[PDB]
Amino acid sequence: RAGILQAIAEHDRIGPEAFYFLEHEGRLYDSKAIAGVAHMYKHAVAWLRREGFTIREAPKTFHRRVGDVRPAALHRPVLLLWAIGQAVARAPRLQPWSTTRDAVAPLMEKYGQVEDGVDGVRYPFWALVRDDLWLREDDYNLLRSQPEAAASAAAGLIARYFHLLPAGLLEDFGLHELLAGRWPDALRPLLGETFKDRDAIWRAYGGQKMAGIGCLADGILSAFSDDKGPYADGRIPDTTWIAYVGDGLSGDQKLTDGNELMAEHQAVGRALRYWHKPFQGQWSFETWAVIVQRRLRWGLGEDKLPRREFLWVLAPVPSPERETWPPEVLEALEADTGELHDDTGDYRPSDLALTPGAPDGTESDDEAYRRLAQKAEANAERRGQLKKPTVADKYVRDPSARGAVLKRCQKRCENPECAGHPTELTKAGLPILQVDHVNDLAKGGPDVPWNMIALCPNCHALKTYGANKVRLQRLLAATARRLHEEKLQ
Amino acid sequence: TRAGILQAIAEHDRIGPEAFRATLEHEGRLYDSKAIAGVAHMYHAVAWLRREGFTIREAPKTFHRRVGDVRPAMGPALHRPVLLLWAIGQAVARAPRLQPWSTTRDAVAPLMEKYGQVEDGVDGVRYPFWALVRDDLWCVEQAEELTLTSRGRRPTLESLNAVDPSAGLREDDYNLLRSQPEAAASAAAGLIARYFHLLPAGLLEDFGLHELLAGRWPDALRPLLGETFKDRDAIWRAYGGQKMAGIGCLADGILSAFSDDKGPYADGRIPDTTWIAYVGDGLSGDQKLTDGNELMAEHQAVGRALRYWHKPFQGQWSFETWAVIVQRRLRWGLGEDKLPRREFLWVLAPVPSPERETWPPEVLEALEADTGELHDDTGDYRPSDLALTPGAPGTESDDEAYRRLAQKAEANAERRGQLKKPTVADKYVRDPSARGAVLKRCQKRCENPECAGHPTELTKAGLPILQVDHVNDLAKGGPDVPWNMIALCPNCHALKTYGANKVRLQRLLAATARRLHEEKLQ
Ligand SMILES: [Zn+2]
Ligand SMILES: [Zn+2]
Repeated sequence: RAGILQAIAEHDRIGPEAFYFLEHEGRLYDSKAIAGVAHMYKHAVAWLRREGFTIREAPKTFHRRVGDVRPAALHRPVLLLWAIGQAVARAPRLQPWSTTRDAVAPLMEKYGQVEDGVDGVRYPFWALVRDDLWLREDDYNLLRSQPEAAASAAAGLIARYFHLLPAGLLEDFGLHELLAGRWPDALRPLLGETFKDRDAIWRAYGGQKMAGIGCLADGILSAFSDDKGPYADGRIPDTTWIAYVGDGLSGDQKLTDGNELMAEHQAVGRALRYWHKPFQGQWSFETWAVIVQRRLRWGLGEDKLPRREFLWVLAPVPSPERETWPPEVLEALEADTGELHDDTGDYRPSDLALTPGAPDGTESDDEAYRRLAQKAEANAERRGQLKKPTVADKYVRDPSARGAVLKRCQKRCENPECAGHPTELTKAGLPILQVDHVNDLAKGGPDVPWNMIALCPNCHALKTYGANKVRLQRLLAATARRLHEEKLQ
Repeated sequence: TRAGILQAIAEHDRIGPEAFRATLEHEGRLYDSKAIAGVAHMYHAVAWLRREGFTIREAPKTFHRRVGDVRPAMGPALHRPVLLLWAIGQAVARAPRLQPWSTTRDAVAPLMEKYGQVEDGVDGVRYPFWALVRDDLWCVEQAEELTLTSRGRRPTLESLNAVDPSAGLREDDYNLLRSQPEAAASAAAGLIARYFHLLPAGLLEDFGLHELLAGRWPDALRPLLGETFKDRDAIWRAYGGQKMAGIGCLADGILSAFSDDKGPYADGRIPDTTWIAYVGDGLSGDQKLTDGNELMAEHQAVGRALRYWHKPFQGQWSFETWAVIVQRRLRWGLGEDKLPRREFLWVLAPVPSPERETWPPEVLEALEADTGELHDDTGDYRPSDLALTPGAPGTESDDEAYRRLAQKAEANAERRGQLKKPTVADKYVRDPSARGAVLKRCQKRCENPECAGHPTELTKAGLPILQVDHVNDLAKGGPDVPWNMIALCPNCHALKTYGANKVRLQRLLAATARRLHEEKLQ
């Protein structure tokens, strides 16, 4: 297929009209089109590179380039934001150094927290040229023609750098009449946009397919949750908050890549996009959310081996704007402290259900247990003396107590009136049971084994919406305490 | 007194409200009624001013609300919003608040012809030029001089061209728009949402709203997706409307449907999909296309979206999605008087925004196929047959006149099977008649012959702790008929869906479903 040299020669002889780019002898040629004409002489790019040709990328969209403006740093975005405000107000494209300086230098002092604003303008006045933003022709015309793009770009810059939006930002800059009601309204995707593949998302907004946690073309963080099986979404029960597992595939996860970015977002209290694919369903950007707590937990990697993993507790919010965030969220930060809450202690990989064992090492009896129940009590007492308890403190479930109930019940219903239940396991190899509190956490009940009970689907239904739910609750409360106390002597 | 009062009003204008406080609706400007009466005299009182022919007012509802009250009474009620939209465009571009009829006429009349689908645009402007006054949005200066139509609500063309009266927006409204662009963008978006939802190229300019709304028009609309409220009252405080299930319209005049989950084992969402099955309006007897249902039908015809509120069980309300009416059906259900009744089933498809460009192809295809006509499923089944009607039964029917139900299920199933382009509604909405049949067959018991055991206790709502479920999933082409369905307890259902021996069980259930079905035919 090197005969494409003949196709290139005809592109030269007749012109672009008649004939991702392909570079040959200092000239650019449409990759797909050259491949097609060569055929007569979607895996095209590979074919051309397999022949000895260097393939170059198309010029990055204005949205992408303004999105690439990231810290290694408020200088660049301040200038950019001024430039957008200028273009929207029909100011001239090119302006002299002299006016830009003493027009932006006050902004640079007040919003870019730099001392010498005059000097502050010098850096981005030059550095922004090698960011392919310094405005350009096509960019200036884009902003003058399509105000959505101006509003989007400014919203992107405002989201990442000035998420707290201090009063007098929109004017002082040129942007008050443009951003108006709400600044992040111009951001895309819209809440509820649906995509089949992860690739489809990528095509539309960029970033990469790799990783749960990553930034889209706009430079705003995005976290992706894929439901593995049915009866298992990220949502922590009795609430609308998410328990999002962290970034590292296969071994003990670290504050690198996605987890790192999450931590950077946690510290400053910046929101992020939360994507979600229900089981047998499509992806969708379903909510903005804010890091409210981070913890460490035992889980399994892709190598099926136990591992330390991060648990990012996310709180959904209507938009990035902090004024729009409900008070439960705003209370959960500041209470956060931004520090890792660790797992081990009360919590051995089994302990909990996803690691089968005999137990082959007879070190621990199944009736320890007692170790789990103790940790559950300790943790419970410590939560019980929280003056202002966040919804996370209240509803996130202690692994140790769940573990204890599992060790106690041994794949059976603990309801002594059980009509009967199957001993078949699930596809994933767990019993068809659920551990549930007799006295709901929502109504003050404690997160401890003697307040919990293992139930088959049928008995669980009885407990939850059965006609005699109340009497059953009494019975279950009794038998839970009983079963608990039987394992202490 | 009347001309005395006019002279008093004229001096209030000359000097200003501050200097009047230093020393009643007329202009489109409000005047302190006691104070105006007093200056009229010596240079209640209320009775005197109303005696002389002046409209005496309370503090008008918010501009948002009043523009939202602009509602219709192939159908021509685009006059008022066309004028209003022009006026907002004018105010944003710093034009004068009051403008002569002459200019407004031949500035708006082309807009009226192009966007208001009226023939004579020049004549089209007359109606809202006057009618908008009594909507508390407009004012016309020397009104008394005009001669009205025989009918009431149009000044005649001759009288308008003669006097050339300076008319416009109200005072405070004009200042609101001139000061706060969010309010302009909101009002315009409202009008564009209800009229012109299919936003044609390019009305934003022509109207002088391009710079304000070009990016996306509905961005200025509130509430935002995901706003959460405790009560229905909390919603009402923030956005108006009434505490009616709805449709109800909020203050902005945009339709809003509210779904409140009754117990824990249901939401509106039709299974296997994200589309909603929303029960109509009208609390108690056979529902009619009146109130909310009427509005839903108007929205269905033109393919206009609407706000869908939802409160999960033991949870809070939230505006969770925009949605579009994709199909409407008639079904048997129970009213608030606990009695069987004919009710509407509005099949909603969620969408990201009101803009049609943003809607996915499944939605577009389903709308394309709709026909907008009522599908009456009420003939296929009886209120007996629904699980919420407790009964002996008969003597109309033995319980093995289940045969009746199964027959209707077949007939419907065959008719769906021959659909060339089947919408996701056609495929996934579940036939009551077949469900009913399974319920009459199983009689409050698990049909899985290997059932480990299940309780005979009922739910709080008085239904057995079971579920009817297809052995061959509809999603995988299985038919919506009783011999393809099976009644399972929670345990057996879990076994079916994610048990380790799911596959073998499916074969067993398929077999026993056919068997049980065929036992009732002989
Ligand atoms: Zn049980
Ligand atoms: Zn069963």
